[PDB]
Amino acid sequence: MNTIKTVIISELEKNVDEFLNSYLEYLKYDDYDQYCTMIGLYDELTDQESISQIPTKYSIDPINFQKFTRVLTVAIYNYDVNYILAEKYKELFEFTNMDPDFSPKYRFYSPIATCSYLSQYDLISESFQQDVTKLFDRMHKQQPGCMLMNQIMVSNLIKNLLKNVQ
Amino acid sequence: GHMNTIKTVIISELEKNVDEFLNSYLEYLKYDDYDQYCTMIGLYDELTDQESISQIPTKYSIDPINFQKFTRVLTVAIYNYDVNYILAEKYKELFEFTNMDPDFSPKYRFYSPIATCSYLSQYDLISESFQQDVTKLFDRMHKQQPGCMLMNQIMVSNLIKNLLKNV
Amino acid sequence: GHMNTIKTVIISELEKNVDEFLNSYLEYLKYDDYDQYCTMIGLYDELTDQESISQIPTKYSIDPINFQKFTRVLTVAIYNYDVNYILAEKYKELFEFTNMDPDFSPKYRFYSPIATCSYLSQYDLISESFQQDVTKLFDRMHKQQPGCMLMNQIMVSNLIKNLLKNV
Amino acid sequence: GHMNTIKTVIISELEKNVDEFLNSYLEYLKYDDYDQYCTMIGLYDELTDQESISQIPTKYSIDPINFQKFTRVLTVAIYNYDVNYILAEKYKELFEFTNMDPDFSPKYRFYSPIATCSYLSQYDLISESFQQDVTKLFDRMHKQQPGCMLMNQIMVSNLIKNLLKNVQT
Ligand SMILES: [Zn+2]
Repeated sequence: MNTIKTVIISELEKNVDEFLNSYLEYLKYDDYDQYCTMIGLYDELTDQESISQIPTKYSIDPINFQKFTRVLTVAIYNYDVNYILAEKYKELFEFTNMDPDFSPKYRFYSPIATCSYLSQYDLISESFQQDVTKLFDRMHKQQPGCMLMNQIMVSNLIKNLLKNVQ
Repeated sequence: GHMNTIKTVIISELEKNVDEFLNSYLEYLKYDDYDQYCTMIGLYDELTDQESISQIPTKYSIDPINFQKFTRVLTVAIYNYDVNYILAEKYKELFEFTNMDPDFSPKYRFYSPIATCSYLSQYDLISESFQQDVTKLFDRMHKQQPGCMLMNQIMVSNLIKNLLKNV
Repeated sequence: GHMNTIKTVIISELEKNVDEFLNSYLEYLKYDDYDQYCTMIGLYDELTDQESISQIPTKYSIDPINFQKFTRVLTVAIYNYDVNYILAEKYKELFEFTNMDPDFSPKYRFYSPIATCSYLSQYDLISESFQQDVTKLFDRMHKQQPGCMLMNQIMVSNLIKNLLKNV
Repeated sequence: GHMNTIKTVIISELEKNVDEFLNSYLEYLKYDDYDQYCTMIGLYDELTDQESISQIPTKYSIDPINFQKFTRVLTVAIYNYDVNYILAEKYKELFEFTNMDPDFSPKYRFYSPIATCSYLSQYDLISESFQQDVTKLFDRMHKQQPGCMLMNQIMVSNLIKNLLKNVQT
């Protein structure tokens, strides 16, 4: 609402919403309804207190809250620029035990394609970090050249805009 | 925090992409055409008043048909990177000279400069129906473009709109 | 003797394209002019000495001014397909018969024979200023040519030029 | 010089266009993918036997996925510049490695390297149907090409074919 960084964050979160909406295709019944409730709330998941209160405040099962946070971390990985989203959700990474400094060498993949591959991984696996690392690597090897250049153009343009304090 | 420097910051960023666009079309030019075009790349942000537009070709020894062709390549570049017509507003005197449509804005923008110039090299830049050719150009690029790229092209265009409105 | 084979075959191939240029110009001739030009297309490789050149009208029963018009059109075709002046040096005496510049070479060559003959149709072939008309002809086609075509024309010229190096 | 030297002169000239073709695709690569591809541009003329094809990636630290993608871009370049299959014959062991069709030949050749690489950047280089993608690639460029460009591409191919008539191989 205020600065360039806050507006960029809100715009990146709009794309995080679309990423999370793409995963909804693979959820059903009550898990679908709890996940939808989480999409409209995750920007509160910035401190350990709020992280522990909202699953019970909004009646979300601990397993569904666990699975949502892991899909949210992959979304953050896909849309982050200069770790501004990883820093904002600093305490979310401490809750889900995932690397806050990981960043794939290419970002802004298709949310439909990314969730299509993510749908066949065990979200709460102890090896989920390396599963995410292999997921972006596979999409990198698969991606045509024109798409990758578009992806680095998006990241570079946002990086240049963030350098503008004056 | 607000003011108008966000619009200035965005314009400088969009003009960096205009630079790469203009450099990409250099691949289709040799000899004097290449030399004159390179001179215009360093001068195009001065094409904001009718006096400069008049003096540039004779002052820098630019063939008038090469000046006309450059302003048309530059216009296609503006079409490809403009958001909320801020570039068209800044270069409103350029549109007054070229007589190109200042309200034209393609369905999707921020196409690859190499891909766009490859299509643009197929057209007669001094055609009297060049405006219709530009419309065909952006339509052809949209009908071939995968949805994954069009996604990000909308994303950047919406991000810049958000930055401009909400400072 | 492979380098002389390369130069001989390349000269023969360029003349094949001169033939197709001359065949395209037949569409602008009617009735008797058609017949004599068809003949001259088959014998222009004999126009290498002033003796032969002067004997052509009497030997082949060709109108003297239809021959001189043919030599002018042939000169334009040589300009359009020459590389390293191998055609200009072979037909050097023809350039002395027509008094056309054997050192002239346009910035780009290998234009369309259909497009070239269409513009050439507007010129008087035996005008004394036909050399300046030819300069306008190639300069006009350069100005109207899309960038992708010009890059294909220079690609063709560079490849043949590189094959001829060290001859 | 013997007539068969004409073949060597032509191959040397066609590989110059292969170099420009390979340098054009560099626009669609960044970081270490760009670096490994650059190293391969200066080594592809050694990919004429299976033992060299096997050892070049290890000796120069090229990742198998990048080596495979390089050989597929090299194959499209060979398709775009070959005449009388002289390049496909010289690099027949490359076609053995890539499993690409050594007998494929587009309707026209000598398309612009910038335009072709722009089309090529839209495709998955390691797709199982890449051969079908290549066929469609050249067919798309054919149907969009203006006739005067095509006729110059015919003229160059015909000139090289006539030169090769003097070669008994
Ligand atoms: Zn020899």
